Amino acid sequence: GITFSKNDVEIIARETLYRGFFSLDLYRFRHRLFNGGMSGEITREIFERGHAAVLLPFDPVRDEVVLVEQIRIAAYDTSESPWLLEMVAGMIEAGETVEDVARREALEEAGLEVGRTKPILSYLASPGGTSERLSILVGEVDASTAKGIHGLAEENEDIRVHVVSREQAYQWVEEGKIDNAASVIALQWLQLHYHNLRNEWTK
Amino acid sequence: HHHHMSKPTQQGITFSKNDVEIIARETLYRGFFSLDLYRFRHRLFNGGMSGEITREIFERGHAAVLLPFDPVRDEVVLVEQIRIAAYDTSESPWLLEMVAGMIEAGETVEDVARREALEEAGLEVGRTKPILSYLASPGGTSERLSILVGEVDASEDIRVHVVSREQAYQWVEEGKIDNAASVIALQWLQLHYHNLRNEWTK
Ligand code: NA
Ligand code: NA
Repeated sequence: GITFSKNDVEIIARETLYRGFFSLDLYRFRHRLFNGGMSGEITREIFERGHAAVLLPFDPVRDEVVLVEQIRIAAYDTSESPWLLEMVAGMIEAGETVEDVARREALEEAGLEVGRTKPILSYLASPGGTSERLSILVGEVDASTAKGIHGLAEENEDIRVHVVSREQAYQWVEEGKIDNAASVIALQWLQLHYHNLRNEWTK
Repeated sequence: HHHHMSKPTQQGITFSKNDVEIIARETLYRGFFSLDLYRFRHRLFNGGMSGEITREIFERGHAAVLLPFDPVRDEVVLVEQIRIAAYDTSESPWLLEMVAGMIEAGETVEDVARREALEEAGLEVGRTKPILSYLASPGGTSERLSILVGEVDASEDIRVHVVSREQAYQWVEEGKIDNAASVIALQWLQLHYHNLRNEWTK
């Protein structure tokens, strides 16, 4: 596997390029080379938006998944529609745990009370240009309690809940109808683990 | 009829591009990549339209990604290099990744994927098949990455690794491979490798 550590990097500076809702910084740095010595000075524009907790709501009794739908305008230029089917998710504030945030966002974004959880994976969304990390859990839910329109009018959020079979959700990944990283990763994980997960949660 | 709506089995998204009006896009920053402000209004689930909304969107183009798989040997090729943006949330910013590159003006996913396999990993690719195409993080960036699996014989400052498929997937499970493109590609491979090995060794 890997070889080097943070001691093998010199971050010379992080220079603010843009500050608004999100931020962009120019990282200026040097790093050790595989064949020895230090690199020249490298610069990269890095999009900074904090980090997220993500929850796949799975009903192991019914073999159903709860998805949320809302507009993500950034999807527009490359997608059939900017309304996407997604996992519940939210930012992790200072000092918070993934599990606390995941449970809260499930309740706030989709009205869901989560029972047990298990970790899926924690991933870097696109580390060539953004620092964002997202940590995914699967959360036990009763999919008869998933309903209604959600979102804070204070943040111009408008969210619909969809309850589908696991099989349908995964088929939608295969077909490209679900095609955002968090949901693809979560639903592929679920396809690899659902048998044992249902056993664990219906014992 | 609106009072006898009877499409029970129909599931999926609710609205189309005709249900949103993009009023303007204003560039907030443009260096190499850019940040645009999209100003728009959109239909609401309970009826009507929102007022004008603005969102900041990180614009960095789109990528082609290639999972290099040797179906004869059941091996995967990984490329290792520093990704400084990983620094704040990772023990090391050197990541194990799939080959990938930007799709430039007028280019196709397959051409870019094959080119990057040669330039980034020194690999000549045989057959390719699509894996999946995904939005990296659509709440803040437009970036789409389109993954192919490419048939290889496994025999920037980059180190090329050749590992068993089993080892690569174990590294996903353990968190040693933890970037979206590689996680998605290797999960896909775990779900499809029996069929892919049969298809490519026939
Ligand atoms: Na949320
Ligand atoms: Na590349």
